[PDB]
Amino acid sequence: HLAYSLDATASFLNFVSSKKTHVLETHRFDVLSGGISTAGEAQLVIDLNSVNTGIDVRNGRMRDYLFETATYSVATVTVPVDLAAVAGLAVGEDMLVDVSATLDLHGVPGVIDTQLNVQRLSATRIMVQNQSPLLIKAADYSLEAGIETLRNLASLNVISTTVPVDFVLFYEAP
Ligand SMILES: CC(C)=CCC/C(C)=C/CC/C(C)=C/CC/C(C)=C/CC/C(C)=C/CC/C(C)=C/CC/C(C)=C/CC/C(C)=C/COP(=O)(O)OP(=O)(O)O
Repeated sequence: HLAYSLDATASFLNFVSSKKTHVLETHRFDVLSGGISTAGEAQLVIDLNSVNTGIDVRNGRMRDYLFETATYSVATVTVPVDLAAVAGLAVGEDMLVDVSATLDLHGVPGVIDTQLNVQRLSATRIMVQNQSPLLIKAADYSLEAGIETLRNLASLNVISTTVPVDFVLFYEAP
C-alpha cells in the first residue's frame, strides 16, 4: 500500500567525479523508481545499469568494474518518513527532515545521516531533495578497487574517492 509513488520521469539523481587536478564531471542515473508506503517507509531504487557519463565505453566500465551490475543491478535507499508531517505541509511550504537513510550499494549497507528538504507542491505532489551538498566515500561501499581499475584503464594519475551526490525527487499521492 503506497501513500506516494515516485514520478520517475521528473526525478533525477546526479553524482560528480573528480580526476587529475580537480577535473569535475557530473554523471547521472537515467532510471529511478520508488514510493512511500502507508507504513511510512520511503524508498528510492537507483538502476545502476542506467549510469550515464556521456561516453558509452566509460558507462560500460562503470557498470562492469565499478558497480559490478551483473551482481548488483540496483542501489536501494530506505528512509522512515512521518506521513502526518508531510500531510501537514501547506502548499508551497517546506520543512527540513533529519534522516538516517539506509543505502544498500555494492553489497555494503550503510546509514546516511543527512538533512532533506521536503516541499509540498500541490494537494498530491511533493518535492524531496538533499538540503546540502552530500558526499559519498567510495571506501564506505567497497568501491575503491573499482575506482583503481578505472584509473589504471585510463592511465590516470588520480581519481578522487569522494563523490558529491545531488537529487530532486518528486513523489505523488493517489
Ligand atoms: C518525504 C521523504 C523525506 C521522502 C524520502 C525520499 C528519499 C528515499 C530520498 C533519498 C534520500 C537519500 C539520502 C538518498 C541517498 C542518495 C545516494 C547517496 C545514492 C548513491 C548514488 C551513487 C550510486 C553514487 C556513486 C558513488 C560512487 C562512489 C561513485 C564513483 C564514481 C567515480 C569516481 C567514477 C570515476 C569515473 C572516471 C573519472 C573514469 C575515468 O575514465 P575517463 O574519464 O574515460 O578517463 P580519461 O581521462 O582518459 O578520459
